Amino acid sequence: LEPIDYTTHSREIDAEYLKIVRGSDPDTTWLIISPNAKKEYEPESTGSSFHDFLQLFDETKVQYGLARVSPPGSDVEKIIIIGWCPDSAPLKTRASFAANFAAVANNLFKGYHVQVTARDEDDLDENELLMKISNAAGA
Repeated sequence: LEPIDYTTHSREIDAEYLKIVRGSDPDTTWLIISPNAKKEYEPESTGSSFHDFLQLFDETKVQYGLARVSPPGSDVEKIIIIGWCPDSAPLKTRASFAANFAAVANNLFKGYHVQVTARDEDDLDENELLMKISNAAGA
């Protein structure tokens, strides 16, 4: 199939990844990686607000998001990863999504507490996710 490439820009990716999973920078609590013109994945956007995160996915591309969140109700911070696979994304990339999301979860964005598959904004309702995060088990 069409394997994902997240090692070419591993430098840029890992830099944001560590910041987020460690919580070492309040300005950066989430990251979305998207494929460039050469089909290489690199950081597309980062931000501090989880609410902004959920609204920053591209409906024409398969992307992966990573966010460190603390649901209202506790001070525990947990990690959620999102496999964004919109209908409009290129056929071949959508067909390789299940395989590539698994790769991202096992090799790139390791240490997540919650894993979600999304296709559109309805799959990214903030309250629904804050609930999943709150009911999550260990990393």
